[PDB]
Amino acid sequence: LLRYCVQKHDASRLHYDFRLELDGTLKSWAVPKGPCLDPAVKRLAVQVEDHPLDYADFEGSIPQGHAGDVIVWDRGAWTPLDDPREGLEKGHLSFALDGEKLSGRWHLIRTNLRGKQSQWFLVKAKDGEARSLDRFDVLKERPDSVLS
Ligand SMILES: [Mn+2]
Ligand SMILES: [Y+3]
Ligand SMILES: [Y+3]
Repeated sequence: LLRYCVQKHDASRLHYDFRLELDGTLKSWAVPKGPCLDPAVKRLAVQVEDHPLDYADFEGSIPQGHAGDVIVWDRGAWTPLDDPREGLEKGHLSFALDGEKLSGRWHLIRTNLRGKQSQWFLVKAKDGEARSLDRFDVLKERPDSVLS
């Protein structure tokens, strides 16, 4: 019921935008190296600006001098296993994803370091959907848009 989406943003530096609907907006993290199904791998996820729910369906171009083009790399629904509001606040989200590419449980983990609160890490939870990185790299295996 709660919408999630991952956008592949080919800007100056390639990266993935990981979005989770909550309270009528999309909580968004910029994940430079993209999500990983390997529970042993920790991917940087820099918290960024909230985006409107309809942006989840956006494919196109962020104008030059402002930044490349964007596709919806994955989409579906997400479910928090623990209170999401208190989760973002305390700096830890335990949640499940139900989409095209990413599925199973995940963790968003924020650093405790003062002056670095935008620094999180996206880690795959050990479950049936977990896949070793050297056997299955979801970025390589499923590289294209789910809308076009
Ligand atoms: Mn971006
Ligand atoms: Y509180
Ligand atoms: Y399918």
